[PDB]
Amino acid sequence: PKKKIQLHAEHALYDALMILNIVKTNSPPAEEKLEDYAFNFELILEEIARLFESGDQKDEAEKAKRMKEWMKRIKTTASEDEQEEMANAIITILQSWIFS
Repeated sequence: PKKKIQLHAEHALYDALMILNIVKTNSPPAEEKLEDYAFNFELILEEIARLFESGDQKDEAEKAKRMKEWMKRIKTTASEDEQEEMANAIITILQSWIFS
């Protein structure tokens, strides 16, 4: 399922990057879209976790579950600094899945 995971990770990275751009900007309309990007991201990461679970990469599946919880923090409670830190952590992991 590596090819499937790579494709899901690319689309999840698109969501995460748009969210990071929203976090770093003060745009009244762009704050409404953050929840939509976040929910889409959570759906993708749940599927990535299952694909890892279907294989023998339990640690990677646990990473995917945590990233889903981080995005829940990003879209609800988190401060701008906390949002960016979690967004960057997410982006780093997705890049590792995409390029290796």
